[PDB]
Amino acid sequence: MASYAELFDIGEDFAAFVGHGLATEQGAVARFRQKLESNGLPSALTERLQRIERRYRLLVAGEMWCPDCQINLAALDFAQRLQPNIELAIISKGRAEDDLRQRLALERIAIPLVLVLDEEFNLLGRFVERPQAVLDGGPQALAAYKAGDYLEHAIGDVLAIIEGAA
Ligand SMILES: [Mg+2]
Repeated sequence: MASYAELFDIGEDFAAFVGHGLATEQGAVARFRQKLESNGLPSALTERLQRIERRYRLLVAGEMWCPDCQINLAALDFAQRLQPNIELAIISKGRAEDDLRQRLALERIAIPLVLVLDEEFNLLGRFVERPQAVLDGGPQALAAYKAGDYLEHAIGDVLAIIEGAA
């Protein structure tokens, strides 16, 4: 069983992950990123992000062909660019199936799977596939989600995990 430190160490950074995508997938990521960058974050979110003083690691299982990865990882990368204390490293879906599924008591790996770790690699919580507001909204919210209307929420969900951990 690889440690979280070992898995984080072999994960790719976001730029390298995007760089292995098909051009169409790279374009999708660029545009979700531009949407978040032009629309900006709500001031309360910017505040929450500014309060992160300790280092946190996001161990992510994801793939560039997955729309849910394109969307939510564009958002989480934006957060790491605004707050260097947060760092993402990305491993494959297959690797999460081989080395995380049983450890996490998951039936299958739905991507992106985002494990929020502290500086000691303690597991603080998880973001799984889509933000809570999208899960809550159901089928009728998918359209707005697939269009990027819940990018800030991916960031908010991860921040709540960090904030909830005292
Ligand atoms: Mg690099």
